[PDB]
Amino acid sequence: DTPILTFMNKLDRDIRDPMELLDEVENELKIGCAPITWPIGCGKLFKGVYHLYKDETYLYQSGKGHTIQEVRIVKGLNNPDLDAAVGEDLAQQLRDELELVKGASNEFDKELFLAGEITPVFFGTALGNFGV
RNA sequence: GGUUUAGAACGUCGUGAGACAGUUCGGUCCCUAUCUGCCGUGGGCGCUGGAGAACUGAGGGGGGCUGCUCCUAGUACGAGA
Ligand SMILES: [Mg+2]
Ligand SMILES: [Mg+2]
Ligand SMILES: [Mg+2]
Ligand SMILES: [Mg+2]
Ligand SMILES: [Mg+2]
Ligand SMILES: [Mg+2]
Ligand SMILES: [Mg+2]
Ligand SMILES: [Mg+2]
Ligand SMILES: [Mg+2]
Repeated sequence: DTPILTFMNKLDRDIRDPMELLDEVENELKIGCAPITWPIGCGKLFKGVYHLYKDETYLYQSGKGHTIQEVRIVKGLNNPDLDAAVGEDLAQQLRDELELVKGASNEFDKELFLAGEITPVFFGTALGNFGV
């Protein structure tokens, strides 16, 4: 009955739909998904992750994987600086996906996590040292 | 330096002088450029009164190589490497 944290590695790479990634984790691993962060773009378009519970956006910088990059936050989820820093196009897809996410996922519950029934899912990149 | 002169020897051929597209050691490389051409550099005259400058630019030449590293990114691609 050991608890599981989930880390979605390799956001530097062109990946699958993180929605679909949640299905594969719930369906095939028989365990609930509770997103904590959410990727904004992937591959050449990875811009960072929006934290769902802190409501802010940590901005990914390319190739600082050897040390820890400068923590660069954009506060609001509708902050027009998220549009400026990420492009308003990608910024809306963040907003859209987040809508769908809330209707098909889970709030992180500490009790169910310790019971091994939901996993806190973090999206990141261990190579870029971002999300760790 | 090689190799078609003259010296000398070996093998080889020839009775021999010699000979071998066999080898071996030695062994004189001239020219003050008239013309053409070319690199530079002046003189003359022209250009329509003479002169001092600053120009335009028809055209002509020069130039034109490329390694490695880093960012993108160990991303696309790839099961990996
Ligand atoms: Mg791929
Ligand atoms: Mg001779
Ligand atoms: Mg002789
Ligand atoms: Mg003969
Ligand atoms: Mg002549
Ligand atoms: Mg030219
Ligand atoms: Mg030329
Ligand atoms: Mg040209
Ligand atoms: Mg293959």
